[PDB]
Amino acid sequence: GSGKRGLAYNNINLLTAFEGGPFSWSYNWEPRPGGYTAGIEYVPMLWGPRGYGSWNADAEAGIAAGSKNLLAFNEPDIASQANMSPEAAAAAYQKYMNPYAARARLGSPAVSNGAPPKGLGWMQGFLDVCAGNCKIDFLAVHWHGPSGNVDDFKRYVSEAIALGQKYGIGTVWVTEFEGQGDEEAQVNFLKEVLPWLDSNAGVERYASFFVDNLVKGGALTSVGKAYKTI
Ligand SMILES: OC[C@H]1O[C@@H](O[C@@H]2[C@@H](O)[C@H](O)O[C@H](CO)[C@H]2O)[C@H](O)[C@@H](O)[C@@H]1O
Repeated sequence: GSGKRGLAYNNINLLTAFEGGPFSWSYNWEPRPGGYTAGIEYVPMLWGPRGYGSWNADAEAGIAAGSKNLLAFNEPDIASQANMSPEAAAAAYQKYMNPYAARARLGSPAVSNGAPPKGLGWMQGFLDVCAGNCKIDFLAVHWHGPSGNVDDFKRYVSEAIALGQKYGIGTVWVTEFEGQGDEEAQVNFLKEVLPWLDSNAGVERYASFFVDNLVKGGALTSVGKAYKTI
């Protein structure tokens, strides 16, 4: 396909269901892959402050095993996720992500689609505290909501692209998106947004949320099959 489509996983043993599809890349919300999967670029994630102790080793290991991208904190805007102030994330990004910029493309912390001061509000606060000192190759963003809200998904992704552009960051990865409903509604959502993302110059990569919901009893669900085939 486009080369944009990724596999976001928990159970590594479910990636096999997707073997041969138009998938370039994977991530697992962890700094280490939990094994090896041939033919796919694994992208390590510095999920939050619990990861600081191992991160330099984890990043070097990922670079040596062929990773060319690194992701920063997972939903620092959400207190049940990485739970970090914009100021804290800007300092930690400069400490833990910037040193890898010569050898890996670096993704921003990934924000939710919450209203300000969460979501892209948080992201703008983070890009303000960075003050040009964070080496950011792309913004990472998340959108979850009903399958009928395509309009709101596109609105959110366009808003993220525009925000990146105000701070000299050309492109985004949509590292989680989920058009929610029954399997039929989920497939209709993918039929609408997958082509839209594939032709969007602003979006480098994306991952429908997520491999372990798209696989039941070893088999792609109708939603997993649409993710493989659209
Ligand atoms: O199990 C590995 C890591 O899983 C994390 O949960 C992920 C969320 O952060 C994310 O937004 O959703 C995915 C899929 O539901 C979750 O795997 C934990 O919060 C980490 O503690 C955990 O190490």
